[PDB]
Amino acid sequence: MSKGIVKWFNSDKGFGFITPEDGSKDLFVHHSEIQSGGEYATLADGQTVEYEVGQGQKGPCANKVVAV
Repeated sequence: MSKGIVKWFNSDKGFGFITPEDGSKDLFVHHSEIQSGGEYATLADGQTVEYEVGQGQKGPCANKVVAV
């Protein structure tokens, strides 16, 4: 449901940081955590994606990354 804009995505590192649309603090996003039928999905700096915020011990994370 929720969706924001990726501050920067680096597949080489295997992770990136996203900037919440609502203005919330950046959330950790991993390449392997993406959820899409296609295997050619790519991400970069400013890439718009859809994600769910789920609290964690270190803090909330973003899962089910869908390219849009």
